[PDB]
Amino acid sequence: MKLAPYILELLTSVNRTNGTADLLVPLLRELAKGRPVSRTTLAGILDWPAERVAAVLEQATSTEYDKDGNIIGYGLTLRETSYVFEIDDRRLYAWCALDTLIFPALIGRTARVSSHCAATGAPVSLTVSPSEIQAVEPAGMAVSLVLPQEAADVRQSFCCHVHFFASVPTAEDWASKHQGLEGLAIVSVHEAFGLGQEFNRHLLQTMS
Ligand SMILES: [Br-]
Repeated sequence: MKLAPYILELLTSVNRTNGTADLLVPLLRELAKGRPVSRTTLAGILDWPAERVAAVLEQATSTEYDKDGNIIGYGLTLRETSYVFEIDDRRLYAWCALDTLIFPALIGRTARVSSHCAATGAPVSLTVSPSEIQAVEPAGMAVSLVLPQEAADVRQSFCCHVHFFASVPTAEDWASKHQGLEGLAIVSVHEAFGLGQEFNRHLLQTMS
């Protein structure tokens, strides 16, 4: 399918205020270590003052913190979701299914991703590396996408409706009982991975 509208809304969702895109990759890399991330650690990596880190995170109202005030979630999260994202010996999570396909290239690590089919509950798993996917179980795994025309922030709609499914037919049957739901589309996990690659290409071009 034509993916430009999906890429565009994802990119528009991240380039909110200066620095969000600039802080995103180092933050994802730190969260991938599986422990809460301090503002000061981020500040050191970016060579920013910590108050500037706080100012950019202040814009990202959906950022998750723990009881210590340290960062535990931004796309990749330490709090349990339906999308398990394992790096090394550390079990992390993601906010939506497409996130799990995007983050490996950004963090530069291979992840073992698992979930359950949103329509049937069947376990699904795959290995996602920066450049390819493998061990796609079951092989016909699908992903749902939405295109809220128009939300500035696609986070809420994707959290709600961007899942893994055991197959394209199962996903399309699920999608059929979402009559009227805006820009709802089903793709294979291969097509979704391609979307993420193209998103990542654009995102990374916008960094210095
Ligand atoms: Br288009």
